[PDB]
Amino acid sequence: KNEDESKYLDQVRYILKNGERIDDRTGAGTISVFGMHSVYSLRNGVVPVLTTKRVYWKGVVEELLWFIRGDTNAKHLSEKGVRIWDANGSRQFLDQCGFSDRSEGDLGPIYGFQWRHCGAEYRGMDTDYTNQGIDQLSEIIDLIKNEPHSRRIILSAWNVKDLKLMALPPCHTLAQFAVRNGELSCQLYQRSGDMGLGVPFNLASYGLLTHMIAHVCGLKTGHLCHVLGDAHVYMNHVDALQEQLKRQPRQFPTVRFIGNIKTIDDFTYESIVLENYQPMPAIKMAM
Ligand SMILES: CN(Cc1cnc2nc(N)nc(N)c2n1)c1ccc(C(=O)N[C@@H](CCC(=O)O)C(=O)O)cc1
Ligand SMILES: O=c1ccn([C@H]2C[C@H](O)[C@@H](COP(=O)(O)O)O2)c(=O)[nH]1
Repeated sequence: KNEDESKYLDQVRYILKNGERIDDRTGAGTISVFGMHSVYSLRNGVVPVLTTKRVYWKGVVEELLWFIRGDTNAKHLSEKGVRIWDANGSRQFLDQCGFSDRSEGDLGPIYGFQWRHCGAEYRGMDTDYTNQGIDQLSEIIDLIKNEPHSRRIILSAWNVKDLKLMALPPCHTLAQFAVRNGELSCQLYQRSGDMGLGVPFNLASYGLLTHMIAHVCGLKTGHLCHVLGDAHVYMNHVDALQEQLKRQPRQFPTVRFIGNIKTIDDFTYESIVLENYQPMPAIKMAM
C-alpha cells in the first residue's frame, strides 16, 4: 500500500544490480547510478519518512529550523543533541580546509545563510546578517501567495562565488515549488545522494519544509519530486541495505502544526507533531 517507499527501495535495488563501482573523491568505494527520478505524495499531511529503517526525525526538524534561522554555527545544532554537522565545524576540519581564522563550529555560508542572506558578504557565524542579502525563503513565500502559477519559484544553495567558503558544497542543490489546485508541490534537485544515510534524511527534510511553507501560505500539499544526480550506495552500507530491502514498507506518517504560526520564522520543535511514525529497527551505517 505504501508504493512510494517501495519506489525508494526499488531505486536501491536498481543501484545494487546495475550501478557502476567507482572510488569517490575520498577514495571510498561506491556503487553509482547517474540520473534517477521519483515522486512522493505529500497529500493529506503525509511526510515521506522511511518506515523500513528509523530516520533521525529529531535531527531532520532541528537541522531544518536551524537552516530557517540562517544559522551556520554547528554548536547551536550540537546544543540540541544533533551532532550531524559537528565534524565539519571541528578545529581539525577547519584547519584542513584552510579556514584557520574561523572559530570552531563555523561551517561558512552554507544552506541557512544562502536561504536567508543570499549574496551577502560572509564575515563569520557570529555576525548578525538581519536584512543583508536576498531572503530567498521569504521571496518564494511571497511568490506562492501572490503569483502561485510562477515558473520562477526557486530556493537555491548553489552560490558558486561562495562554494570555496563552505565547509561542504550543497548536496540538496536547488528546490523548485509550484501551486496547482491550491496544492503546493516541490521538485528537489540533489546533485549527490547517499541512498543509505543521506537521502532518507533529505526526503524527510524537504517533505517537512513543503508542509511548513504550505501551512504559512494556507495551501494543501501535492507531491515531492526527487531528482538525483549521483545516486550512490557506499560499499560499506551494502550488507545493511540488503537487510533493509527484505522489509515491507508501512504507511508513511503525517505531520500537523500546533499554535498560531503566521510566518516561516514562527515554527518551533514543539509546534511540529509527527503522527503514526513507528519504523522498523534502525540499521547502523558508518560515515
Ligand atoms: C545530512 N547529514 C549530514 C551529512 C554530512 N556529511 C556527510 N558525508 C557523507 N559522506 N555522507 C553523508 N550522508 C553525510 N551527511 C546527516 C544526516 C543524518 C545523519 C544521522 O542519521 N546521524 C546519526 C548517526 C547515524 C550513524 O552514523 O550511525 C546520529 O545519531 O547523529 C548524519 C548526517
Ligand atoms: O544532506 C546530505 C549531505 C551529504 N550527503 C552525502 C552525499 C555524498 O555521499 C556526500 C557528499 O559528498 P560530495 O557529493 O560533495 O562529494 O554526502 C547526502 O546524501 N545528503
